[PDB]
Amino acid sequence: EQNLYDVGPRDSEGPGHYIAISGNTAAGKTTLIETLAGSLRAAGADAVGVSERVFHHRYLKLMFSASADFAFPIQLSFMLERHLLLLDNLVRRGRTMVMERSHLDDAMFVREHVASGAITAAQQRAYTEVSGELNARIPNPDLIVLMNPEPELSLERLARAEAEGSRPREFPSDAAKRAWVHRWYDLYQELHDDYRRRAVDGDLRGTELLELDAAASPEEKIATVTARARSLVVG
Amino acid sequence: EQNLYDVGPRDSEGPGHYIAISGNTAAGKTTLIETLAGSLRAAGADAVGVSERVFHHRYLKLMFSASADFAFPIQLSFMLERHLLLLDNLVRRGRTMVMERSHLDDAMFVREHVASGAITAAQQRAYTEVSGELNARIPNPDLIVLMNPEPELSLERLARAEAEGSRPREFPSDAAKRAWVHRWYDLYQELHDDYRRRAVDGDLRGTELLELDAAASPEEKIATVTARARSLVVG
Ligand SMILES: Nc1ccn([C@@H]2S[C@H](CO)[C@@H](O)[C@H]2O)c(=O)n1
Ligand SMILES: Nc1ccn([C@@H]2S[C@H](CO)[C@@H](O)[C@H]2O)c(=O)n1
Repeated sequence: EQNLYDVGPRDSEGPGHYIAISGNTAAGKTTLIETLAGSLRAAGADAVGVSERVFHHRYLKLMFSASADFAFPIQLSFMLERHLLLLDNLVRRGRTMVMERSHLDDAMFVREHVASGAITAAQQRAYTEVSGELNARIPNPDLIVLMNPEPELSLERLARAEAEGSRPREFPSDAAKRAWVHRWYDLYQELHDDYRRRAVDGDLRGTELLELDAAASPEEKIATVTARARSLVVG
Repeated sequence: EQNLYDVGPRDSEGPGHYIAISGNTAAGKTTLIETLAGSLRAAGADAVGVSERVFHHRYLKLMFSASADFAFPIQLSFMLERHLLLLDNLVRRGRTMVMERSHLDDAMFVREHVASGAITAAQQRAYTEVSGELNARIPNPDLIVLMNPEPELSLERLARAEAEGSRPREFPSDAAKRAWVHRWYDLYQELHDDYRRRAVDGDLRGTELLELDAAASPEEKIATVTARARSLVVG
């Protein structure tokens, strides 16, 4: 439907535009992603919204129920599938991608599993060497939107989704779900501090970093993001 | 149908049995794989035959039409998807797997792309470090069957399959198809010499290496492989 896996020739030169949300969106931001992509299509871009549920491996549950065995290959899978989707749609085909998560944020999830002992130091070093080669072939996002919901909100949304059958219970216990969500939130607070430095005198000079007002209603929030993304659409 | 992606608990201890074909099966060996798996099910094993067409990424054609960009991530994908399939079905769930290709043979296909310049030396080093960590978690196959068809036969089978629509044209030209098939055949002749040494005083002590009589009819060939695989089935 979104033609994400078309190996035919480009039907346009250069890469498209790359917009990414960054935060602990453990319950997803699918309405925001899809609405934003739709607003870019209205402006005339070939725009696709890509939630993480496009990248979840069929074995996803095992990264949380059998972490010592599956967290390393499943983390490799997130990185790799995201890489290939961007390399084809954004770079090769010049499309506009609105991502729930950029290629810059996957390493944080490896760091979590390393601190728990599910991924070894040697596995992490191998991941880092492949990640460095892959990320060197993908442009930085053009617009990064920092949105880290608080863990209690993430968990309330997840609990409702699991109860209503709209997503499977992917964790092995209620406590494990809460603990991963809190660990990711804590890491994302540090990651976002890093982003504010990166954007000013690190490798994200050249990227627009957008921070929201957490007290702003949702409606002021999509409107703010939409305005900045529409600056990129070339008719 | 084959329940390859079941994240539920094991329904059996220890890993299952691991049988692999090794050779330039560019047109596939799907009848042999499926027949052999069926013979092991008859003997009472939970056996699955896995052809490479289970692992072909949706972007497969780009590794041959845009090799300089896609050969590295697509090779990572072959390794990773094969790893996860084995880690779940063979190791975690103790099933018996009859593979068209084992995890030991993927590195040869990276070597091909390195010699053509499609994969850089630095990309290959990163691949090798991840491959070493992944392969350390997968048992050696128990029975390896050397079958390297000659390139003219591979190409005759491929040409017929493409003409009849039973598989897409995955190469960008007739000449590129012939050249990859010949490069793989040549590498496999060297790989099979290596196997004969590995099995006797390298890391495949402990594995049964089966070599066929290339002059033997197909029927003597499935019968020979079936006899040796059935030595492994525990009722
Ligand atoms: N590299 C990654 C990216 C995402 N996730 C999980 S997958 C699930 C998305 O629906 C949600 O739990 C994310 O936090 C992950 O574990 N590792
Ligand atoms: N690591 C690998 C494994 C397999 N193949 C190709 S994929 C196709 C199978 O139908 C056939 O062409 C194989 O030779 C590959 O390129 N790299």
